[PDB]
Amino acid sequence: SNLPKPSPEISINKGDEEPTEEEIKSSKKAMECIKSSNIAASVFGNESNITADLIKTLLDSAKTEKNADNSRYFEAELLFIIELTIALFLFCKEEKELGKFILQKVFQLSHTKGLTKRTVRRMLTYKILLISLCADQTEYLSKLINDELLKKGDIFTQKFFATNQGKEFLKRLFSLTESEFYRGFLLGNENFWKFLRKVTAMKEQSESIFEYLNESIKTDSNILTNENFMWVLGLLDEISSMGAVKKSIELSLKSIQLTSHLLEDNNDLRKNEIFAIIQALAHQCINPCKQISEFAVVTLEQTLINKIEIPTNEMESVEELIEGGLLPLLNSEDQKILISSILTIISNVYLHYLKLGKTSNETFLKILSIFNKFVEDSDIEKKLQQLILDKKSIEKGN
Repeated sequence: SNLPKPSPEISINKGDEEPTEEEIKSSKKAMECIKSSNIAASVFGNESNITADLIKTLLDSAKTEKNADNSRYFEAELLFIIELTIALFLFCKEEKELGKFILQKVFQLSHTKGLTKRTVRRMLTYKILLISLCADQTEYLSKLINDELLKKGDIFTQKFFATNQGKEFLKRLFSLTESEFYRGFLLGNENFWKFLRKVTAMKEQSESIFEYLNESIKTDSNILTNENFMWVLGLLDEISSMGAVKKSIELSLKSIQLTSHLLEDNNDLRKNEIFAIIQALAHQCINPCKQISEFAVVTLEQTLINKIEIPTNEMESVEELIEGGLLPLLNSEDQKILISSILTIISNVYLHYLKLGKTSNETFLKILSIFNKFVEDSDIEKKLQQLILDKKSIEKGN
């Protein structure tokens, strides 16, 4: 939007002693004659006057100390210098020397005392623009993301990110990941994903958040990395965590599908990390709404049938795969009724690998124990025996 105009110390619409006799006439003459000067196109119009000396003199001359007289128009002045210098730095591309100086000076300007919320909000987008333009200046990005963005909470709230101002943040900083010289540090950083999961809880920004992730994972697997992985999974879990009212039901299904799809890629499992996504998908079955839980069990059935291979460097067999993650769901009024949900998936999924028949002779009989015989319940006593009665029929399969 337009900048904050520097207001005067008094305003009169149309006793107070305003200028009367010859002063309005003088101001009219000054306005009429200075408008014809073409001050806008005087120095900044053509491209021949744009040089680093002008930018240095613009920035060094900016007032950075408060007094009684100059507090009338401090903020409009500072935003005026930054608004100019961002434009004339866009005009002249030189990353070796000039970018360091302009970025250092504006960062020194930002930390000055006694700035309101609006001026800081307007100031920050210019920092984003400079980091987009600059290269090999990761330290100032670290200072911005660690101290100014994360810790500062009162200034940056839900309502600020809700506006069209916030969308500029959510587009520019996210497209910063596509830059070919800041990518590695950006994935390597811890605080970035902390800030991402903090802002992900906002109701409005969730859809756009997914519009990044579904793009970034689909075009290439560049975002994925072993040190990067865990937080990203947690972020997707938060996308699954929403939904009680109706658009979240329309939204999080795509996140569920993305989590299911993320398994089948190049084999990037470190030692035991696939169990994280299996645990996540199992946790989806705890959600209260009918549709999300039904789709969770359905996609669980659809991915474990097809989207993992048994023999490789890491997975010795299927027993560890079904023993690792799912029972942590049952490890912990809610607990008694919660356990009666997902017991069918083991009996359904074992059949196809039994047709493959990779398991040993006691492996079935101890997988039966791992499938559990807790009894002492009206539901479970009828459920378990009738469910495991299917094992006798499949003997003719092999």
